[PDB]
Amino acid sequence: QPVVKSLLNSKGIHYNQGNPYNLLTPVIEKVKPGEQSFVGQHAATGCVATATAQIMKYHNYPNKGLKDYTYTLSSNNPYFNHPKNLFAAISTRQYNWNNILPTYSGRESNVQKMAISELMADVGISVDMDYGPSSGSAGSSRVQRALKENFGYNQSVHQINRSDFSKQDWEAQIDKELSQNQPVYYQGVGKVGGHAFVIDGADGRNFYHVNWGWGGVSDGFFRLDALNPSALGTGGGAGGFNGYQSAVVGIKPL
Ligand SMILES: N#CCNC(=O)OCc1ccccc1
Repeated sequence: QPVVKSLLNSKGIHYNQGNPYNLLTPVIEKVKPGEQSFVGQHAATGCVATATAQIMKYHNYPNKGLKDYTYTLSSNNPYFNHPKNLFAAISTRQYNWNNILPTYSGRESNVQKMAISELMADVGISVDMDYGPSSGSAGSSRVQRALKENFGYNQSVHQINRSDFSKQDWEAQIDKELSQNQPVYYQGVGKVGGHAFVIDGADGRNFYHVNWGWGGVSDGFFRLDALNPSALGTGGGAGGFNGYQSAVVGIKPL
């Protein structure tokens, strides 16, 4: 395994799911029965959107969006009145990557905050985000489609599933991406839920650098069969995103 220092860290890229990343997600409309109110707050961007947006920032691509996207929220979503349709005019977008900064500390201009919030909202919509205080998407299968069809990334973009490869061949594909300076979209499920994140480095001893999309919290080196960030888990136990794993590789503009 080649040594590759964190690609996202090298470019200062650290996104999150709350403010100021979520200033253009849908505003929560309803209180879920038995839950405290999030009414009037913007929905989380979604880990799938945050992971994808960080990779998009790494490439500062696209210059221009290719195709709009529209979808309808599930009617069992308790945070919105139904039916609820969402729309992103991605075909009209000219993303200014000067204004979409690598990270946000709060002191940025409203133009800079709106720039990342627009990208976040576009990406979330393109992957049919189930918006809420937390926001969920199917992930990989929608991400690979969105990157090519809506945002114009190269046809090299595709999903790979962990179950389709030996451990060696799986990690070899991740290694190849990193060797070509291409961060990898990655997701998995376990006993602390499902999550999407970015693989962007390797330390030569079969650990990979992970950017979890929580603004930096828990970022570090992990084995791909022990993707277990300590930021999660109440009670003091173990848990990680080690099942139903998939990735989106070949992410590049040209
Ligand atoms: N944020 C948040 C919610 N999580 C999420 O959307 O994860 C996507 C996901 C789908 C299928 C398998 C593993 C992760």
